Amino acid sequence: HEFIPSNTDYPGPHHFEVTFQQSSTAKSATWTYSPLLKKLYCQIAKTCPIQIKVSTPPPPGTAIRAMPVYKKAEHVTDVVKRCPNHELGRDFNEGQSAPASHLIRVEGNNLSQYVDDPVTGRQSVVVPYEPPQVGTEFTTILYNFMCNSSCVGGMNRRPILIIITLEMRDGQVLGRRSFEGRICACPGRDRKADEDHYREQ
Amino acid sequence: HEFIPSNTDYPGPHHFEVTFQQSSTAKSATWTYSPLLKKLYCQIAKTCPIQIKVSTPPPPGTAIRAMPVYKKAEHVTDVVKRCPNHELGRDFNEGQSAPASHLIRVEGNNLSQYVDDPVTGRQSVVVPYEPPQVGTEFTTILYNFMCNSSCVGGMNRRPILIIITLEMRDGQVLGRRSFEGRICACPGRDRKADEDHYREQ
DNA sequence: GGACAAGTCT
DNA sequence: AGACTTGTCC
Ligand SMILES: [Zn+2]
Ligand SMILES: [Zn+2]
Repeated sequence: HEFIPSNTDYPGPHHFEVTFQQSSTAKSATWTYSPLLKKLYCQIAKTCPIQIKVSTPPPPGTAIRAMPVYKKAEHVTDVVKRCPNHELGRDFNEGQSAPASHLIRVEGNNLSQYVDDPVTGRQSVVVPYEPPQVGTEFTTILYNFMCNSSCVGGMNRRPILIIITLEMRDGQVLGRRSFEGRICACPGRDRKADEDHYREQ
Repeated sequence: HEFIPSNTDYPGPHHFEVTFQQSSTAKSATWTYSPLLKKLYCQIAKTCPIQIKVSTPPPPGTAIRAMPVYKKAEHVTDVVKRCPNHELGRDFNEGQSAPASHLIRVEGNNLSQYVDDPVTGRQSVVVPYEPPQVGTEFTTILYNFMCNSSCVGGMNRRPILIIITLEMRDGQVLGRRSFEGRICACPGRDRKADEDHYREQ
């Protein structure tokens, strides 16, 4: 019963926040994150490991959801899905358990469930929260983005926001992280150009 | 029974040759033809009228066939079709009587038949030959191209040639014209840029 | 990693 | 029409 998913950040009572693994500063990296602009640059299909920080262990059954939304307040009501060209292309959507209409996927997990809202048609992927591996404190989730930010008919060059929520079994929103996501072929140069464009402006 | 349609020219015993009309020299023209390079520049979907020079009246039932082929000797055997993106797009392929997979269409003609080679898969559109309208010497066919020369999944930035053949009822190739075809959003500037890149090379 | 290429915004 | 943008070649 939520048409326009709320993008506004909300650190849950468990200090909800997401960070990233020092993506290779080189222009060759398959992904990179800009904390200044708070935007994630990722190559299509290429795996993107996300660090999730949890300060208070949540009630078991609690899960994390990833949902793509549109940043353009004019397209914010439109559902984000894979490109119509990519929705069919046998390259990746032919052997994966993930539906070919979902933009975001999760690599390396079977408990991951892909859901299509019946009333809102919103695509999203959820995974039950896992305890940080022995020794470390952050948990890691591997996400895939099966569409460039420029694909024709899908997200026609219009930016998006990735909504990572921390829900419980019934669906109560506890923590909510958000960041703009740009999927391109050269995440490095695009990040650089966006930061330099950020200063002199 | 022709896998790799022959591209080279072959005037028939009816002096087979194609020409064009005004070619609004301005860069705004939806289409423009270069006789120097012998290449056609056209905007996607926009109508391109082709003048067919018929010399000796051919046998009744004779038809003309437009077929797109790849100029790259590497992709030549690959069948040219609309990009998977455009094959779905509700833009044009939703109310037209032409298959959503065919690159070349004919506008303003119900006698036009769109055929897929069952053994080769080649797309092509055939229209029965019409007598030059009263008074004039040129018969005209209105062709449409529903895929840029840069679309994704289809003819991705690799050039093509348009094969216009004059066949009879059974299919004997009487006349065969050919010219490279570029579908872009700025046919004027691309024509100029190619014609200048021609001498400085 | 630089530069060409080509669709689109303004 | 000029120029930006962004995927892709080299
Ligand atoms: Zn796509
Ligand atoms: Zn197309």
